[PDB]
Amino acid sequence: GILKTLSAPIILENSNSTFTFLPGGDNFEWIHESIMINAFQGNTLDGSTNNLYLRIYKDNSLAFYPLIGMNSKSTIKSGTSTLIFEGTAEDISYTVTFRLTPYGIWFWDISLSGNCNKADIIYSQDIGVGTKGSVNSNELYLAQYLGHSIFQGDYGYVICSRQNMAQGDLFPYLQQGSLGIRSIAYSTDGTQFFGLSYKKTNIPEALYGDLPSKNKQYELAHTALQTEAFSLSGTKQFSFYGICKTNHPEVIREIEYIQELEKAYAYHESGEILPVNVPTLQNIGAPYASSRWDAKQVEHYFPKRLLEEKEEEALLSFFTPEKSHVVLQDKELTTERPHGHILMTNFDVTKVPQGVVSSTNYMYGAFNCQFVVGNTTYNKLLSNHRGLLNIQKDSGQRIFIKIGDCYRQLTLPAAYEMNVAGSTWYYQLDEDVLIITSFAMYNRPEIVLKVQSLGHKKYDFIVTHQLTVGPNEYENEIKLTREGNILQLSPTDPVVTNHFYPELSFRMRIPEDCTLSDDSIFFHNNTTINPSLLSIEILQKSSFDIVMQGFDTGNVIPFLDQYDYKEQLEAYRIYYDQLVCNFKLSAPDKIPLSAEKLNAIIHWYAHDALIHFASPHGLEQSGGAAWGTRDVCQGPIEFFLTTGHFDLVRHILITLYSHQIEGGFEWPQWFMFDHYPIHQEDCHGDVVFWPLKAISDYIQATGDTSILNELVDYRTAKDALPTNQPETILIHIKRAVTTIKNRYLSGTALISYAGGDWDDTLQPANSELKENLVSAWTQALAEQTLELLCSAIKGIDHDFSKELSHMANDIRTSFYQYLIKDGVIAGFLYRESEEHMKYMLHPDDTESSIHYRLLPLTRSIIAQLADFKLATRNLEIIDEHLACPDGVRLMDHPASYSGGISKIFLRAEQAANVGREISLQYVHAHIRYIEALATMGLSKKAWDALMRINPILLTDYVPNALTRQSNVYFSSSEGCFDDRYEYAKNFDKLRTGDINVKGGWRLYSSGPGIYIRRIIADLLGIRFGHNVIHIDPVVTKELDGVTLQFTCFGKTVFFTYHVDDTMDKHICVKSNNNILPGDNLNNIYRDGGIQIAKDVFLSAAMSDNNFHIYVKN
Ligand SMILES: [Ca+2]
Repeated sequence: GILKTLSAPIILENSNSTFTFLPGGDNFEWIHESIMINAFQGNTLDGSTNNLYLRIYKDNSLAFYPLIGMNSKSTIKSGTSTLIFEGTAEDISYTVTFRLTPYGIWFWDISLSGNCNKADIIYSQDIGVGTKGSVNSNELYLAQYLGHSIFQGDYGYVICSRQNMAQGDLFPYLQQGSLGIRSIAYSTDGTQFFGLSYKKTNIPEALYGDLPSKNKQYELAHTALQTEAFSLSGTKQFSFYGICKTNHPEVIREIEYIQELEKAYAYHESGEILPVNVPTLQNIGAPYASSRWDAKQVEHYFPKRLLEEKEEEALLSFFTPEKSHVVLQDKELTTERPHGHILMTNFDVTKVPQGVVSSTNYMYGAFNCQFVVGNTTYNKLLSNHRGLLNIQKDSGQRIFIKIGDCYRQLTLPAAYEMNVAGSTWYYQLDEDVLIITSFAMYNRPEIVLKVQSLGHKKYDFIVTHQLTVGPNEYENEIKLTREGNILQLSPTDPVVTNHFYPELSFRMRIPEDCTLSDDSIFFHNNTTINPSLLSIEILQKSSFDIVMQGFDTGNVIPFLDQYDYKEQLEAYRIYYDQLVCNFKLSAPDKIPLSAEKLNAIIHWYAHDALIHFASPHGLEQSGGAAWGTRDVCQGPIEFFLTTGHFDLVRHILITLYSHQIEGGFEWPQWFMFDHYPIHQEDCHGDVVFWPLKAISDYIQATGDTSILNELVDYRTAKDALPTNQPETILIHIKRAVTTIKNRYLSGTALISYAGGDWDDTLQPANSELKENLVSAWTQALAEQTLELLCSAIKGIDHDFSKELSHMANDIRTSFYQYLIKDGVIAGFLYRESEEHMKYMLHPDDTESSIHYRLLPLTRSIIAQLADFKLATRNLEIIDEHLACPDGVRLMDHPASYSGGISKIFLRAEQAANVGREISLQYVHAHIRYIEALATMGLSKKAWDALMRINPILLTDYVPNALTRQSNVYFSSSEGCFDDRYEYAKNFDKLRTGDINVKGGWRLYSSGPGIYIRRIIADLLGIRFGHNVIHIDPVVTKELDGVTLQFTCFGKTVFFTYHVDDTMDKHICVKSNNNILPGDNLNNIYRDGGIQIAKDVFLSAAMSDNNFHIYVKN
């Protein structure tokens, strides 16, 4: 069987514009030249995100009615460039006329007829303003670069928007406004129009009041306009309009195109405008959200609760002894970003895995999005989650339940419980609880949905599935066959998947008594519209399940007879315990809260890190799939080195070196690590150092110099294919080091900035910046890396090792010679020649508002490159200029913003949204601050810094932080500033905590893996070396008497901390009162810890496994 693909049946065309609509008149794709104007495509059940609303005001009520789309119940006629909606709302007759002109200009002409005392209209339009590929790839990211300017025109507010991130080399533009009626209020973001409360009510919050008339630059670009209120006694007519320009290189300064708009407004189509049939939903009600639970209910279902978060006495979230995190309904209605989770199948932790199965889900009834096997972009069964507020609620697997006469879609539950193995939703119904579970199977490529009525009451259900079978919905036909209760789905020939994973298929085991259809069952006349919405109707059951299987290589296995969550939960618990070497902090008295938070979060961060590594995608950042070259070298390698997964790291490193690029001999920015030959051959200037640093760290930890002799291929730049001309890794390293020599600025060993550094928003805006900038951070990283490489290679290739020592010395010399003035390391040097040099991000740059950069200050400490006196100064600088209650910031003032055009840095000057790196508290960099503090032995600061970015009970620790999902990593902390100008003007509020801050994108980051390393390796001080253990704690008095359980060289040991500032020596380690012999570690800033031989350590542990660590902090 072949499932057809959805094509929008209403197609309007004019000149260079094609605007398509679904049969109810919902926007599908609005394209002008090569720019997509809407942000979200409509779907056949929800409609689209845009609308026009008529509101009617009475003495005892306010009412609101959509005039367009499938929910208006409007009749429709179309022409070649015109669409006419007709209907009535209460006693008012309306017609809406959509006109697409030849001028990249459209109109919504509204005519109202009847009698009423007071009414208004609200125009509502979600906007993308990018290429189709950019919009579909990440609407959130696109919106961050869409800068809005607000003006007063002839008819009140007009909204002009410029896309600041280049789209096919163009900077596209929109203008929206009203004609013939005043727009007296406006808004620009979805969170302002729909509100968080939508996630429960399904009603846009703005419809009960007046728009705020503020421009919020966030991630849901969404234009709304509210008309003046009016009376009707007869017929009244007015319009909204839009203008799209594909290229607007200047910044916006005023309302433009006034003459074109006037001409366009006179345009009408000559053709006949004829009726079309509108399929209508039948017995489908509004969505169903659970009622909230009270205290007794919560206590009954969750009698054992830890780390409880309460606001105004309402419980918002908590953790359980079974290592779950539970979120109550009220918390979702306060968090701007939706609570969610990623499930992933276990794999063999000695090798880089392939074919890992993953699924995503969210609290508001998205039970299974983006089901994948291996590649998270291409090897996909179910569509990706999009947006934030679940206005479009079709993606993946969704559930309708019949309540009264109507099927109603499940949305927001009373509670949502997450475990590394699965998610559970609790919906309170009238005298029953429906429990929905979505969970991963252990040792099998499967995700399981289970539905169960707690009272064993029967219901009717429809479970919908937005299939892709390939990278995207609505792109290609799908093969579907059935044998009994088993469905098999596989891609048709044109799909890219089909080419590199020709045996890829999925299977679903469905319930015995169900019926299968597409969306036809939702409609009064049974018309199929979307043929790839796979709908399963299940009648009168009190429970059922759906089991999903993924096979990238065709290794089809039978279904089990029984699918039990509890057994998977126990097996995943053990798997994660082993991953973190049975980490557990304990004390005889009450454990300190910081230890309690670590015990609660560590497996969550291990799960996040494991996803980042093996199935790369996030909640917001659903498009990943590849390894970032610098990223795999950080989060995953640091996590695995910390925990002793050395075989895994070796394989990672071999894989990584095989992706080095022939001819250039640097690495791509990112690459697929599976059979898809896809990479980004253009890279930042820091990227080349990471694989060099990582191999060195591995060699130092393990002694495994054999890796250097492995024969490994390269990849071609344009094609990403193997060259089949392998060389030893040692020679890979030599070629990479040659590229580094070639970066020297003439007469120096200063490394040119080239494509940029760690901060992806700081790409140079022109070629001269590319050649003549030097990043002090890059310079420092280069010194660190070449020294590590020197040591790693010393016993293998004497000469190469000597040359690395000299290069490192030269680089170190240039760092001290050029990049430091008045004791302050400059962020950058701009050098045309010895005669023409200037600092940036240094106090000497008196023309700039930016005088200090974090990165060089931490990197120079971590590398032990900064001498003691300089390092001390770096810390004073951080404290005075960079330290905030929500963490340390990246620079002491924001980057330039002047309407979206770049002068020095690219994305930093283009982002209209205060978020991500632009927030200046990008949590990954704060984690490196912690690594620097640990290097200096500064325990009080280091532990305080660890807690400032720990999501558990964050709002109690950082009083100006807004609450966020407590069991997942957050990537950034951003002040609640509506735009870049207010951010620059009141930046100092961040220092003092006089503005609230909120969390950024979730889960997918190097952050979790590196945080884990800070905890274990740098603070608790347990590190592994070649046949040695290093014990080097940086702990506060609070850890006195606390014990760590940790598995070392396969043996579980217990490390008890005694913190004694009066001791003679810096550290002493005892077991059964015997002092362990060892040698002192090297550290230029403080007394180092101790290195103990593996055999001595293990021999001691066999006798008595409780090691006592006496340390003077
Ligand atoms: Ca104590």
